[PDB]
Amino acid sequence: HFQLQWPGARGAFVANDEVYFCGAHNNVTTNRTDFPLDGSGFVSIKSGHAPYTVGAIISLETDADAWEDFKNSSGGDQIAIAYRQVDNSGTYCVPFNPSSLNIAGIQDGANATIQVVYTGGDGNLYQCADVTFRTTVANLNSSVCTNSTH
Ligand SMILES: *[C@@H]1O[C@H](CO)[C@@H](O)[C@H](O)[C@H]1NC(C)=O
Ligand SMILES: *[C@@H]1O[C@H](CO)[C@@H](O)[C@H](O)[C@H]1NC(C)=O
Ligand SMILES: *[C@@H]1O[C@H](CO)[C@@H](O)[C@H](O)[C@H]1NC(C)=O
Ligand SMILES: *[C@@H]1O[C@H](CO)[C@@H](O)[C@H](O)[C@H]1NC(C)=O
Ligand SMILES: [Cu+2]
Repeated sequence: HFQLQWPGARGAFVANDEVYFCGAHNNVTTNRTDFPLDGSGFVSIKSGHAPYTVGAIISLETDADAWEDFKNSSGGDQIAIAYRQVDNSGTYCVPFNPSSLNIAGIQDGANATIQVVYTGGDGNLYQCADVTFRTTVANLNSSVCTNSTH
């Protein structure tokens, strides 16, 4: 199982609810995190076990409350973060530059939902972060952006 460190999840982490869409927080929230476009962006999670595979899909819908909001115009998932296998438990953090994606809608002031997709042997698990993309974000704390190793 995993928890978003940053940007923060829509709602409280409930382990048994991670099998549901957006961790059973299906409705979009208004308390969005500001997320920088200038390349200082990241996504940090915490996993209780390894190995696991993890990636992320994205919606540019303000009201992201269904799977279909995370599909592109050809009907596949809008992959914001490529799937990869992670071999260490604890913290795992990937740089994320929304600018790099091949999607109209990604600009300063734009709303999005990042849904992390995880499989570590105990289900297909999900958590969602509601963000607003900004040109820059000052005082963006990066301490949580480490990779634990053994
Ligand atoms: C947004 O507010 C909800 C409801 O109180 C809370 O559960 C969640 O942690 C908040 N999200 C962030 C990113 O602060
Ligand atoms: C972005 O989301 C906020 C809620 O936090 C909302 O007030 C605003 O209208 C949204 N932007 C658009 C263009 O829908
Ligand atoms: C939609 O996303 C899928 C990956 O899930 C990809 O095969 C397809 O090229 C994408 N469509 C685009 C980029 O318009
Ligand atoms: C964590 O590992 C991934 C590759 O698995 C890498 O992209 C990322 O930069 C690493 N994070 C840090 C903070 O080193
Ligand atoms: Cu688990």
